[PDB]
Amino acid sequence: NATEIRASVGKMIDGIGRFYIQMCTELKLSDYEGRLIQNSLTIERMVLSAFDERRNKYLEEHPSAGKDPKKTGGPIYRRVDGKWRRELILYDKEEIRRIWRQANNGDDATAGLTHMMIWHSNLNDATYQRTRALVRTGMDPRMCSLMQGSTLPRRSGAAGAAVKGVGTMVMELIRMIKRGINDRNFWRGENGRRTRIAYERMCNILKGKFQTAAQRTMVDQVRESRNPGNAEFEDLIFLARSALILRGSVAHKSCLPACVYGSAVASGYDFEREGYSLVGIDPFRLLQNSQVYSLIRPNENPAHKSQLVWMACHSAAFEDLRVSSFIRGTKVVPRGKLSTRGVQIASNENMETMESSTLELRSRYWAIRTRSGGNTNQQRASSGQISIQPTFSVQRNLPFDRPTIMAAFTGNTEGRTSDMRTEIIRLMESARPEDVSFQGRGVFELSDEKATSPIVPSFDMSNEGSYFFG
Amino acid sequence: NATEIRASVGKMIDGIGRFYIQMCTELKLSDYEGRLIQNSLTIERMVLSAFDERRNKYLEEHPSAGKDPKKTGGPIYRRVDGKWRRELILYDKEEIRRIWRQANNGDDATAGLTHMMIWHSNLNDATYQRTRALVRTGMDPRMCSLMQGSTLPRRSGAAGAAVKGVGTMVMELIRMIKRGINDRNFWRGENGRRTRIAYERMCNILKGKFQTAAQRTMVDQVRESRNPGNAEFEDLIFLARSALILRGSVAHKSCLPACVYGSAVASGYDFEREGYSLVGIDPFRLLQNSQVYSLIRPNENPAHKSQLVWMACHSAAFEDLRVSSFIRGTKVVPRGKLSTRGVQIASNENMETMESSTLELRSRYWAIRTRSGGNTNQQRASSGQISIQPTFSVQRNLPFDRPTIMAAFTGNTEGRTSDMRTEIIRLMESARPEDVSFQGRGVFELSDEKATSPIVPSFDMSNEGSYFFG
Amino acid sequence: NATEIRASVGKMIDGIGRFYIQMCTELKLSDYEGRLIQNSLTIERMVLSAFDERRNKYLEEHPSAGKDPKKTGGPIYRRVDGKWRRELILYDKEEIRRIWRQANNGDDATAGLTHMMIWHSNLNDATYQRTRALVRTGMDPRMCSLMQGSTLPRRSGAAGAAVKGVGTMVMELIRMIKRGINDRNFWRGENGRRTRIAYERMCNILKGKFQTAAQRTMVDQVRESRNPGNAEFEDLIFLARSALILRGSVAHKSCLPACVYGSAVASGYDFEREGYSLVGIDPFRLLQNSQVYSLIRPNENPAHKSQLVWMACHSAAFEDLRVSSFIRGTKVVPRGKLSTRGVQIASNENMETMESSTLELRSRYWAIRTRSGGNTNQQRASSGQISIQPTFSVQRNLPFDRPTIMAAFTGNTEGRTSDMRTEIIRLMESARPEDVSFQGRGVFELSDEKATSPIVPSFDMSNEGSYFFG
RNA sequence: UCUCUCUCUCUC
RNA sequence: UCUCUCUCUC
Repeated sequence: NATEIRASVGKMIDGIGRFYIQMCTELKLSDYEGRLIQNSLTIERMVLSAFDERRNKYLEEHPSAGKDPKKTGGPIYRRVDGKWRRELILYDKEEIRRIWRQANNGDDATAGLTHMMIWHSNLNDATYQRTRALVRTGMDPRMCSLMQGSTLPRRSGAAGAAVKGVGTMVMELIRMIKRGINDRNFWRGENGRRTRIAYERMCNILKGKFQTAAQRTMVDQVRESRNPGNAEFEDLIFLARSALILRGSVAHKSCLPACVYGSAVASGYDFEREGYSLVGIDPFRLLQNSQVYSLIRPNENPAHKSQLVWMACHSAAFEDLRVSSFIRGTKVVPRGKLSTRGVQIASNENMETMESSTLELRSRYWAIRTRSGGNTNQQRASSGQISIQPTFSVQRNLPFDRPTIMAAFTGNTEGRTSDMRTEIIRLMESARPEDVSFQGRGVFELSDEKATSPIVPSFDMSNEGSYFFG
Repeated sequence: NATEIRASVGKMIDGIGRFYIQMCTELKLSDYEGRLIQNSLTIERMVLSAFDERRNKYLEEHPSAGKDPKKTGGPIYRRVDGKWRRELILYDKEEIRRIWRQANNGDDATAGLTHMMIWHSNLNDATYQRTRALVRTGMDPRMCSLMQGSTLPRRSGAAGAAVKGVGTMVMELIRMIKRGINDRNFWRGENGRRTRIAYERMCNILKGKFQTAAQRTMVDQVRESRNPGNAEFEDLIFLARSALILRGSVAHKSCLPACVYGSAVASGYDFEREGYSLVGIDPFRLLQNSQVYSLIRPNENPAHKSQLVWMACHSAAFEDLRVSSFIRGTKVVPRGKLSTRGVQIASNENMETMESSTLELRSRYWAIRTRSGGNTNQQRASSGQISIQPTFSVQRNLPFDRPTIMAAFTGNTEGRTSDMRTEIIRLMESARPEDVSFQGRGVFELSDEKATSPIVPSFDMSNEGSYFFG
Repeated sequence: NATEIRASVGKMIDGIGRFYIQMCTELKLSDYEGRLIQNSLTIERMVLSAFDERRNKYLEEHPSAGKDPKKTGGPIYRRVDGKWRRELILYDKEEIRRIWRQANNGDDATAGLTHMMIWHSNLNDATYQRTRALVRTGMDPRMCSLMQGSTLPRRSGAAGAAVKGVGTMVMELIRMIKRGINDRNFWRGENGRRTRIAYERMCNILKGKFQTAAQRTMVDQVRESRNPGNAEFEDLIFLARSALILRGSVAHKSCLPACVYGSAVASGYDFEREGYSLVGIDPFRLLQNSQVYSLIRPNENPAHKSQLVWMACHSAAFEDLRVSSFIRGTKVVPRGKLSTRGVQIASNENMETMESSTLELRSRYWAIRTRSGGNTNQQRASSGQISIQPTFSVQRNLPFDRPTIMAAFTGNTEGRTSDMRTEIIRLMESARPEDVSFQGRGVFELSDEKATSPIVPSFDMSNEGSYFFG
């Protein structure tokens, strides 16, 4: 059933919106100041710093960074008669802990935490990607496309684990491998056992993320190494560059600004009654009647800022620019010529130059965002019946495909990673930049609610550039 | 997290400083005597000898060099009413081993030991470059800029592996290749196993140090030779010659003399609380308020000696003279016209001519020392995405940059080294000596603590000479 | 490390000394008979006839030369109450081989074979220059200074190949290419395959011994010729004419008379304990208290013979007469006015004519025979830093000397040998006969052991002639 | 080398 | 070939 999930997510976002309402009440902010992204951003880093129970425990025993008992940051932006001023107001964690506890009807609301931290990961991926760490581990900077959910720490649950990219897991596992290579950390002690456990948890997350059997089997065999040394490093680099084309089925969770939920809840649009969804039309129509104000530099233009905000909201920074333009209806400028900077404001920037203005989030069309892969993999390896089920009692042979059943069970088990790298190479050669994917699905219009009739897009606009970076 | 590494480095430097305080207590030296470079050098080389297990174990089975059961060296210099005296005082290994034992709260302090070996590597690289071994191996002494950490023994760990450079690894590999050519050391004995293990580990370190893909793949094809003969000899020479321009980001650890650390520790500046960094402003901020004395010959210029010792402390002997002078604030004299000699003093030179004086270490500016390479390599090979991820479920093509996809995989595996020499010489031809590097970075002022605003240098002083040697 | 090398050196020279002692044992010779250079010469020639496995294997299948089953030569001289007698005593190979086996504790002592062959090469080069070979090859007899180690056979190892001079290598290359011109030996048979491996190895030695890179390139381009004809003949000729001034650092190994080692070992001076070297003070310190007797014709000058024996022992046949006179302390007579003959005695000369007399070997000073070249080549082509190592991350250009790095790679590969001949000619024009050498090295006094202080010689005796030949 | 291998972010 | 052309080095 899907009604229960819809009711749960509706209750969750209703609690989130009511917490936004109460923060607006408590902060004594104006109507316009309650529609600013910066305030929600700072408040949500406060949120994560209050539920980072692991870091709370680590910092209680580590009283450093000067005045840091329980309070961090808090750069609240306020308006005086047109001009803007930032105040470093410090809030302790504990009162906000109870205000959450009262905001979710006595519950902890950790799922909402996962969605906000994922949405921060989405905005981080949209704004800046780290080739710095990517080459710190030595991996080439060609794979910036697989840094989805990179900023997400381990503390998130399964829902958070679903949206993290393959490359994020590759980076996280290489960090552990390099740490275990630097020092003899895999001893029979509890630390070794726990890092072992986290390792297989991250690995079965990985093998769940993939779709084709060959990469799942080679991930299975990578596990067989009890002592991760140097060979596994290139083994999993080969895994990553294979996932470049044999991409993993990674979800795209549609989270929206802290305010958008608050404005919707304040108007009385209860999500429990009519139901809510995270993949369907819902986050699209809530943005159809949402007003958002933002802060812009004297050199920054708002036109690219609105598009970057739409990137951050819908996590489409790693998608084709042409498709995003089609749903937008306007051309989406790649990051090469974006005359803008990061959304977050540096702590040293002056305030006389800063100017606030609206953001455009209206889109002409809407589309479903499933956690599936391109149809090209199914074209390379088709599907269908593998055996037959006897129905009538008639003397006959029972057909069964031996060369497929034996290959599924791998009667002669693979010896190392290179033998499967051979099929990786032949699949890559079979792959083409022409194979059309997502057959049977299309882009839909706003006026339709039940997914009745789509329109098939068709682009012949040469080589405008389907690459957000470079 | 960076707090844990900061605490660890602060702890081990505090241990080193309080060991130096213990040495100053036990040696019964005056206040000026503990501000001498020479006595710190003597005690520090003594520590190197005491903690070097391999040479020791080679020595108790080899009772040679006359008086050598367990005591070596020890030329302690003492000021006698203005004059100086040198005494050859001999110390046991176990006593000072245990003095370290409580000098670090029961730990081995391997990281501190690596710090001392690295600081020795910097002093040797600043004073004398080993053209002699280069010509011995037939290797051109034009490339002394590849001799980072040549005096380092192989006992240094991963932290020590970070600092030892590409050309030094070429030299040590050439040594082992010459040894294996002289005699058949490649048999199936345990010696052959340890040789191949060391050889593959050192090749892994090499492939870690390089940046461009072509050199990495050529090195990966280097160790395919199970029986290294003569071809890999010129292969490695050409590796060094190509790494001349495509340099590897090895390391430039800013190690400081034990006297400076001891003076800071004695004053009560505990490093654990406020933190320590070896790469940022921190190793710099101790030096503008540091007093250092040293002995000088009646012909040596103290002004040159201060510049040379600041070079050795900051390991800037292979850095360009223009920027080194800009950061220092005064012109730096190249090795050609230095009216000074090595900071180490000969054991046979007379006692009368030595004169002590203060060493100038204060510098006008500061800069961060990143372990990276010039931007010119990224100019030759640009940056950007290679793959895309489907965010919306739309029936569309998945753009893949196929010709670079083969390039990463090398579908047609390289036949030999020569095909790689071809395009690497092509890249060398594409290189220009006017390529500005390190974009987006600059030199900051001492009043800056958080790296808020740098100033970009601009050198138009003709051809003063960006070559410390020659 | 050098301790193991000195220990091994002491080991095999101690074995050789004990072998000579036991020769004195079962030869039933007197004390004076054990101090005769020619007895050592004859015994050691019988030894080489015993240890020439290739020559033996060529010999048993060819039973010629009358009484030659296993016994060759053996002209032993004995004193009969003042007079002299010569007897042709024949010994087998196997018992001598077994005595060597028992003399080096069951080892083959191939290093001793190499050293004895090197001593023979120095003796023959000092005595007679085979200008007949030069005229047969057509190479002019003014190049006899490049005849170092001509008598050496191919069977010598890497140490034996080290002393072999450039001219001798050119000679066997001319011989082999002439043989390849006479008949079609370059066919696909195994003989041609061993031919090409030998030719390539000799070319590797050729590129090894020189110092300047342009000749490396020229000799490498000589080697690529799959069919060496008359052009490569001329190429090697020009290589010799270039190597006259661009001398290769071949070797100057100082091997000495077996009688001297036997006398030293018999006295109880163990070389393994105190260490021994073939380049340092050791060969100098043993000869100051060594007595050697030799046979002299009724016309031969004993004063000339002592000097010739000392020069042959120290391998100064191609050195400077003036420097030899300085190191010896007395004037060295050139070959033009030597009133002596070859050390070895002809088999037909009568026994009544020659008389025994002492040989003077003591020298006033001692020096070091380094395996390097004159400083003039480094004056023509200097040394220094060519590339810059970025230490501090600063927005700057990273200089690299393009006109030198490109010249190192030779981006436009050399067309033929003539283009390199052109730069050889211009370097010859830049060459001068007044280029001083030993800038920092000098001749030392005997009383010093640890290489403390030199005296720089100054020769102003006009034009006595620094030419041992002519 | 998590005190910055490039597109810049106080955010660990 | 560790006792060392090269700018010093126990």
